[PDB]
Amino acid sequence: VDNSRTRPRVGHIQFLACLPLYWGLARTGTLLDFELTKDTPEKLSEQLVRGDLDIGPVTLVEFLKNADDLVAFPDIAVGCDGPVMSCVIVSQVPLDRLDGARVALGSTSRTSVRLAQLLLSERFGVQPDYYTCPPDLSLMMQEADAAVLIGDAALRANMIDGPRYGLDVHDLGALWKEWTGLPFVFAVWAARRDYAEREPVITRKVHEAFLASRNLSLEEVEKVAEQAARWEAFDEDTLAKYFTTLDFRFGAPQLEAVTEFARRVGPTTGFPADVKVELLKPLE
Amino acid sequence: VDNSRTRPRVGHIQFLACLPLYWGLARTGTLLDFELTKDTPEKLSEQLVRGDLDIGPVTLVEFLKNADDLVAFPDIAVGCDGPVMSCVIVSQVPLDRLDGARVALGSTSRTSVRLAQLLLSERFGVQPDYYTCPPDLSLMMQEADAAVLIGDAALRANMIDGPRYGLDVHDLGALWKEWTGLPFVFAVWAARRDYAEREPVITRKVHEAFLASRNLSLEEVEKVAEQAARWEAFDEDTLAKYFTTLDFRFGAPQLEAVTEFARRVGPTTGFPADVKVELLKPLEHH
Ligand SMILES: C=C(O[C@@H]1C=C(C(=O)O)C=C[C@H]1O)C(=O)O
Ligand SMILES: C=C(O[C@@H]1C=C(C(=O)O)C=C[C@H]1O)C(=O)O
Repeated sequence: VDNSRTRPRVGHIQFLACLPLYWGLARTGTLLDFELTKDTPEKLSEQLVRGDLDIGPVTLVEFLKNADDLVAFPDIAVGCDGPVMSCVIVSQVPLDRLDGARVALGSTSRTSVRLAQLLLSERFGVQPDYYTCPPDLSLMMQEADAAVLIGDAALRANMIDGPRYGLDVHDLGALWKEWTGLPFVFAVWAARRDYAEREPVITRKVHEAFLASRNLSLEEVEKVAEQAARWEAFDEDTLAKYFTTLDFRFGAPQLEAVTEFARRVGPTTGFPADVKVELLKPLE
Repeated sequence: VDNSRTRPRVGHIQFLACLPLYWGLARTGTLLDFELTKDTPEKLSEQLVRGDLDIGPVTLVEFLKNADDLVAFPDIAVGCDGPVMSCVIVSQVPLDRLDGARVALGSTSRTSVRLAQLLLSERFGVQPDYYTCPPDLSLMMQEADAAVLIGDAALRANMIDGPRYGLDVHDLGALWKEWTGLPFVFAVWAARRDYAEREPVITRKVHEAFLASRNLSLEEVEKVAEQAARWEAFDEDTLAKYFTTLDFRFGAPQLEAVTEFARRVGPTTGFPADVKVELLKPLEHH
């Protein structure tokens, strides 16, 4: 019987937001210590929660709903301080005209949808008739007055589709910053608690490899954008701006934002307003 | 509509035999120009043939059965010149006692099983009662006199299980070399013909990236083995020996071996004995 140690099963978001990180994981050879799974953020969160992955990215709302069973990695996340560029509301009308109007939500999102609902309700005071559908701006603009998008589709609406067709594109990160002054965190990295307790060293090494790969990707952001631009409708300058506008930090100022967002949406989303976020503790 | 160009869909064998190549694809950043799929060699061959992949590894028999629709990459393959270490016959008896005996074959193989049958029949003159079962050396040795294994399971039988339990392990690469003097090629890399003709430059760039990634993996074989040993029952020295015993070349001497193997098995395996292997042509420069 082969009872040798097994690589951690690690998730990775397929969107452009984590393409630089994938570059870093490959350049550092870290990928060869992982058994990697690429998918959308809602699927990767489902897999980690049910046990098909050991470590991976988790959209913030789903982490908070499972905070007792997950331990978040410090100092890396998918966030913003101001505009995030790839989490948007695309609207054919001013936001204050969306009361009772139909608004399409993308099923790939869990956190951005709730943030958009929080802003429209508590900041702008409109209660749209929401419905969820696959991310497809052209279809959404035919059936609804506004749509919430994330990932490459939102980035495409922001940088290309919106300007071409004269559609308003509201940046969810900017709207939150205007409303609260705070940065925002859309996804964190976490280990299953049972895996973190069974394999403390592998969990710590995976954490440190993510930080090393993240740091390298920010040093080589221009290389990453030049290569990625060859496969996208976005050009090199647009990708480099996107990669540098994203905020991958996860320290005290970012946890402050998570705390307040959880407090405002918890009682209407399925977790306590004062939910505890457990961070992976470093070695003494 | 997003009509931008799309990355080639590229397969990659999950076995240890192609782990150094995976290291090179990652270190060179080539992976970020691929949409990669990792799987077993028989699944990756099915996907490429049916159109779920554009470029990828193909076990030799399946390539030969689809040679009209595939274009093989020159100068890279999975092969040997002598022992391959990870394609074996594990037997409790001398091979010449296998006539009418039970021999278990692993369904993960297409080329190694036919090579083992060719050797047992045409070199040793025995006609075993073959049957297929999942790769499980302990189970196979309980129900049969011999078993054919590939991949990590065969390497495990060769380096660990065989010596521990006193079982003979015959290297299919060595047996072929003894019989013919020739090296052997178990798998090649190929593009779908329709993809190669639709995207000639992406195809060429994928080919060149594989050669660059292969070259780097042989330069850094010790690094690769040291890292991989932490996740395997094999130690660093065993993996480094394995990675350097494998032969990743695919030039004239290796095509000579493919030609002769195809001639001996073609008419009983599903392709002409003189099947034509089309290689990706290099660009002429004026
Ligand atoms: C920055 C982004 O935020 C995303 C928003 C998420 C959500 O709303 O559930 C999930 C993953 C994040 O990557 C993006 O998708 O580009
Ligand atoms: C070198 C090897 O040869 C393998 C043999 C093949 C087959 O028999 O179908 C397929 C892929 C090769 O990787 C190995 O198993 O490691």
